[PDB]
Amino acid sequence: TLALIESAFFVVILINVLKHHTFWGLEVWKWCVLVMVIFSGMLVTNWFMRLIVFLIETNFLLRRKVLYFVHGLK
Repeated sequence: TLALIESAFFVVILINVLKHHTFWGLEVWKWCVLVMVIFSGMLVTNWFMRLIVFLIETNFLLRRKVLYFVHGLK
């Protein structure tokens, strides 16, 4: 799907001469890294949320209301 293609592209995306290039008065490598981080922020947040949900499931907490609120506000 569209999400899978974006995730694969981000994974694929993730040399002194190459980094020496300057764009708009800034390092080309730094700009590319920032762009990749911005693009993959959604995937990183989704992975973190999944990990948190998995940890909570294995946790000793058993409050249905608290669990429901956490699921809603995740």
